[PDB]
Amino acid sequence: AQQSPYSAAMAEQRHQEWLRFVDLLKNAYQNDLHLPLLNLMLLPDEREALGTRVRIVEELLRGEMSQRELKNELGAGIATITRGSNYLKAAPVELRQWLEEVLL
Amino acid sequence: AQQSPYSAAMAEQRHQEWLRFVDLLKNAYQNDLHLPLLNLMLLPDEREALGTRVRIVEELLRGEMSQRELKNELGAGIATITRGSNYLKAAPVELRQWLEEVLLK
Ligand SMILES: O=C(O)Cc1c[nH]c2ccccc12
Ligand SMILES: O=C(O)Cc1c[nH]c2ccccc12
Repeated sequence: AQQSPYSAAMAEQRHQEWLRFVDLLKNAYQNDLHLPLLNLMLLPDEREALGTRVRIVEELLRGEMSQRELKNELGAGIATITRGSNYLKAAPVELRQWLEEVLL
Repeated sequence: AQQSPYSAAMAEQRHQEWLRFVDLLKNAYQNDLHLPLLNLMLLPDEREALGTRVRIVEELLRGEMSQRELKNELGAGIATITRGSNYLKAAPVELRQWLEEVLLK
């Protein structure tokens, strides 16, 4: 369905709400309140997922671990690897270049 | 030790992994790469949840929105309100007071 004014209005509000979170967390990092903020805003399993996703991204970029090793060690099965690979390919070049510098 | 070795070894790995994420995002903000990093690391529905949780926290601290309005505007039923309230109570007071300054003007 082509976006309607109702759906566009809701999407823009969600976008602004997201940016407000992003800026709140930016500020928290500047005031050394990011750790308690992240504990408030994210559940323990969500925090764990983020930690694991960094490893999945790292290992996809490194290219050394096999699919079976990614599944065993990171819990990342074939569909998770496909999605993570897609996210990497869709990322802007500046992000991919930086991730290569910092994670490898 | 608080935990047996198996559990402790898993917790230590998860802790390291969490700090790696925290540091990665810290540096992404400094490099203006936070938006694409968070798009990579979080699904659209997870990003939406975070945006909505900020509003729930804000409205809990503000005290003006009713229970019905929290549900109808922010999707937060009775149990969600209780959880969010509990998280706020457990947070350091320094964080709660900062959130009041920065979310409530
Ligand atoms: O697709 C998912 O299940 C969640 C997800 C979000 N960002 C990711 C990066 C790498 C691997 C998985 C994810
Ligand atoms: O408990 C939840 O459903 C998720 C959650 C994490 N932090 C929150 C802050 C306010 C409202 C909900 C949450």
